[PDB]
Amino acid sequence: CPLMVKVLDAVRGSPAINVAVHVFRKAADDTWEPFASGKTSESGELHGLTTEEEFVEGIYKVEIDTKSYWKALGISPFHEHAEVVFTANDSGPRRYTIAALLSPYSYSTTAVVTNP
Amino acid sequence: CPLMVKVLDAVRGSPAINVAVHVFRKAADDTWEPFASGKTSESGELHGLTTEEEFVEGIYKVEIDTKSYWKALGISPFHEHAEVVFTANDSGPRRYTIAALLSPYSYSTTAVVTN
Amino acid sequence: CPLMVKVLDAVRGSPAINVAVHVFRKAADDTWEPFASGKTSESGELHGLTTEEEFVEGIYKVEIDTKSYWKALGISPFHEHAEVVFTANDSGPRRYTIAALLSPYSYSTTAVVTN
Amino acid sequence: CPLMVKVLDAVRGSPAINVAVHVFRKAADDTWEPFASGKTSESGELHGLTTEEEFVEGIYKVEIDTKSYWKALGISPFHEHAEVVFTANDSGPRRYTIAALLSPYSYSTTAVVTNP
Ligand SMILES: Cc1ccc(C(=O)c2ccc(O)c([N+](=O)[O-])c2)cc1
Ligand SMILES: Cc1ccc(C(=O)c2ccc(O)c([N+](=O)[O-])c2)cc1
Repeated sequence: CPLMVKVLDAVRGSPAINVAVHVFRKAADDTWEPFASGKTSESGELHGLTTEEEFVEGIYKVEIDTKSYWKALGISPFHEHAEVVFTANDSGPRRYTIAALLSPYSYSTTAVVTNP
Repeated sequence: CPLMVKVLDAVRGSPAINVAVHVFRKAADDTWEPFASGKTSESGELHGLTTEEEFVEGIYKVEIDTKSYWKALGISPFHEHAEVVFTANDSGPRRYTIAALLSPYSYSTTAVVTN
Repeated sequence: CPLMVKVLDAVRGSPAINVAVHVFRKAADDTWEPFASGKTSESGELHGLTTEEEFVEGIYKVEIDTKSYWKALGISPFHEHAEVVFTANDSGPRRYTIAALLSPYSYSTTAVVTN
Repeated sequence: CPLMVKVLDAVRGSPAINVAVHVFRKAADDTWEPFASGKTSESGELHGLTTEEEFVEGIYKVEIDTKSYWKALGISPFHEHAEVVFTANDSGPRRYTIAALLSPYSYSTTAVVTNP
């Protein structure tokens, strides 16, 4: 599994469960093509977005639907979503974990990149 | 000044100077229309982006060109840019500060919204 | 003003107002000696803690009383306080801003050190 | 394992390996008594600090030796250490993960608390 997303909730001190995530890849025409999507599990993790064969070099956007997450909890947050945009696999295949820590008016995101 | 952007560097413990910032406003057809832009000052701040008259309710995107910032320092970074997408709402307080704290493989962002 | 402390609230998107802040300086016997204290202003800032004459090189601790802040808002928080421990060094730039961004179960802190 | 520590490096986009961690517990005389210590593994994680029986209610301080970590890499950082101070187990036993994301002039820390 070459792309994993993990989301934490800084208000509750818990995994952020049921967070929708949409991944896009920049196409040759420079538009954002839908690539994969899913939701975080009870551990805050989202596995199985893609395969090593399909996850080719390119520019990818991971959109974490933070507003939908906070609104489903009956909280009015600031951001629409958190967007994480990066070039992947340009030095050969890597494994990427995109992590995010959410509050209603703030978030932080980090990447852990490993070479299998 | 209804919108200010502040950028900080977590590697050097300093303002992030001469960072390009582009602001867009979501149009009726869901595209992003250029709205305002500039470069951060020696204090890491970008003032003067817009006016109260122009900054109507709607969805805005602030794009911070972090990749060029790190490369100018001779550092290889992870992200293409940092993006902050939010709704401006007239019910809340009137002044928006979008702050970003940058590292090569991470960033955080907060909003400080005051009267 | 060689040392300033700024505190922000990530739940409400605001300065963290009336937060108690205590600064200590490490003594020769490794204990923490009271050095300066105050409460953050309506802007989330605490100015005036010390003077250039008094702020000599050494190890300092800034303790931010986050638990009382959250409880006054009716929120149950994780940490007893936030602590920032650092060395003041005359070789580096002269002005230190210690910034903290607070959530109930998390906080971040950065240093912005400038001339 | 009721207390785990995870540390990430925001400059390299990797686990922070070989980070020393010292845990203290406030004693009846209000001093900080040494409680447990260890170092992060190649995954950035530190397991096995304590046991459910020994990890009683109290106020605990987790000291993450960030300066020692950056200096071992030949980097001059700002902070001496990151200190995480919290009351544990006051509503019965819980499992705590203390996470930290490190940069030379900044860090963020979060807690994930679960009820077994
Ligand atoms: C159990 C666990 C806890 C924390 C993390 C983590 O990666 C993490 C910790 C603090 C953070 O501010 C961010 N972030 O996204 O910026 C990520 C990962 C796993
Ligand atoms: C108006 C203003 C807003 C933010 C900051 C700032 O320094 C800041 C911004 C984002 C952060 O995650 C942190 N932090 O403590 O980790 C600090 C400084 C000034």
